[PDB]
Parts: sequence; C-alpha cells; structure tokens
Amino acid sequence: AQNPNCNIMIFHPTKEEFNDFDKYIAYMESQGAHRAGLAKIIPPKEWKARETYDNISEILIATPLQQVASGRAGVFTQYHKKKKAMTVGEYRHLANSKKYQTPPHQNFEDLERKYWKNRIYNSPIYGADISGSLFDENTKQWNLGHLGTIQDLLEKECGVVIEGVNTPYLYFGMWKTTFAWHTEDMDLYSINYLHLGEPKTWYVVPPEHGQRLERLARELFPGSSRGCGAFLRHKVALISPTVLKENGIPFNRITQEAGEFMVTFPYGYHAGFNHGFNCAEAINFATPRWIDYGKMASQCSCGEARVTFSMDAFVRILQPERYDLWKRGQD
Ligand SMILES: O=C(O)CNC(=O)C(=O)O
Ligand SMILES: [Mg+2]
Ligand code: NI
Ligand SMILES: [Zn+2]
Repeated sequence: AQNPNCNIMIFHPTKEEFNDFDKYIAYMESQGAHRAGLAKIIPPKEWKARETYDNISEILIATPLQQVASGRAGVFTQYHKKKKAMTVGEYRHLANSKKYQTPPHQNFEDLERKYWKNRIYNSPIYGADISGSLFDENTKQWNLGHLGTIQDLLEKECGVVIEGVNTPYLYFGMWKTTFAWHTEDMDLYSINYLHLGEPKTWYVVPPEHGQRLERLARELFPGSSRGCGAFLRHKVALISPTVLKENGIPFNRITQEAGEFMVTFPYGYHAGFNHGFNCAEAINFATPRWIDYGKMASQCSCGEARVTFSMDAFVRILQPERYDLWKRGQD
C-alpha cells in the first residue's frame, strides 16, 4: 500500500504532465496521495494562471463575512456576521490596517502559535464564496474554470443525465480568517489555487480516520451534536492541533503559498487559516473513485447546512433513500 502513514505529498509535475488533469490526479492517487486527505501541487515553472493581478481591485465582495468566535482558544465555533459590500481594493486596505494586519512574527510556526493563542479574541472579515474566476481564458492547463463537470462525470460513470452546474469560487482572506473543519459537499474532491498574497495553513485528517474526528467533535460540541447528526456540515467548528494531539486524532498540516495548488480528497476533513491578505480560487470536482464516497456521504437535514442547487441531483441519484428527508432540510 502506497503512503501507509498518510503523509501529505507534494508533487512537481512537468509541463508535459500538466496537460491532462484527470490523468495527473489518478497518478497522484497511484502514489498514495489520497491517503492523507490533502496534496500539494507545485505547477511547472513555465505555467502561469494569468499575466498579472494588477487589475482586480474593482471585483465586489457583496457580502463580506465577519467571523465571530465563541468558546475556548483550542475549541470554538464561529458565526458569520454579514457586513456591507466592499470592493477588493477596499478589502485589501482593511486587511492591511493596524486593526487587522498580520503581526510581526519569526516564521510560519511562530505565526501558527499566535493564531491558536489569539484567534478567538478577534473577528476577521472573510470575502468568501464569490462566484467567479481569475484564470485567464487562455490558460489551458489546470484552469479551474475549465474542468470537466461533476454532472458529466456522474453521467459518464452511471449513465444518468442530470441538471446542475459546477463553477469556481473566489476567496479573499486576511489574517486569522478561518475555514472550519469540514469535508466537501457530497464528500467531493476540491482543488484550491492560491492566486496571490499571503499563505494559507491547512490541517487535514486522513479519510480512513475521519470518523475519529467526528467522534471527537460530538464530544466537544455536545449541543450541536444533539441538534444534527452531521453538524460538521455546518462548517462552524474549530479544534486546534494541540487538542487533536491530546485526543489522539491522526492529522497533518501544511502551508500553501501563492502559486501553489492544493487538492482535497473525498472524505478528507480539513480546516485552516490565512496568514494575511490573499486571494484563492477553489472548485469541487469528481473522479470515478468519488462515486462510492458520494453514495455514503453524510448529510445535514436540520436545515442549517443549506447548499447549492446542484447538490439536489447528487442526493437524488446517489442517495434516493435520504432524498426526501434531505430535501425537507433544504425547504
Ligand atoms: O480557502 C478556504 O477558505 C476554504 N477552502 C476549502 O475548504 C477548499 O478549497 O476545499
Ligand atoms: Mg477589478
Ligand atoms: Ni474545503
Ligand atoms: Zn444540520
């Protein structure tokens, strides 16, 4: 078995290897990358996502989200308070302000210590989940707006034609902006490209150990757990590396820098934080190997998780027994 300790793997494809996205994913999996839940892909030196980022300031962040925490430093939830719209240029200035900017630090490890010590005492503002793309239309390799769609993959594998679409999302971050512990919708893959700015630190639980994280989460968030049998689908709970280590939960960590891709694999729980002003682009995707994970994915039916139009068909076809209850949650 390849990668039996489930370490995060880092890949350096050549420009020739960067042509065929599906083939490269399957290569990485042949080497055991999926066992970690997360892999890093450094693009060939010849590649670029676009020519410059000099003209992005007029993108609108219609609903910036202030991430307010509750709990203790290593075990907390966050809720998202909606703020007034602002442009990317306005948000960048805000991220660089004395109130929100990255503190002085020695290295990524020192910054990580500071994040876990102090996150809860601040409420950073995240421009998340903005439909759109920063890839140039002429970028032909690993262009996250030109991937094969999940609907087409389901149709190729299973023969059933379904409605729905699959487009990317932009994320504008600042120091301490936080992504809570989650797997993707329908335990899909994700791919995330850090277009510019400061790093993003990731934490990940190997898919084979995801239920260990879930059991810890039910213990640490006991009211949430009574409310919903899949409350990590709400994407609000944080647990620090120190708490994970104290409870014996297998995990790994890695920092993504500008110009790098990360891939999350089916049922790979992940969480993390931004080091300073940045912009990322991410999208979900599928492969043949996903289908079985899609069929087994948990679902929130309490009403909190509320998701895209396109998840309907995935539930309806892959999980027809759950469909009725899940759809009640959506309506
Ligand atoms: O970058 C973020 O805030 C969150 N991204 C992801 O969870 C991802 O790409 O799957
Ligand atoms: Mg612009
Ligand atoms: Ni994710
Ligand atoms: Zn729920």
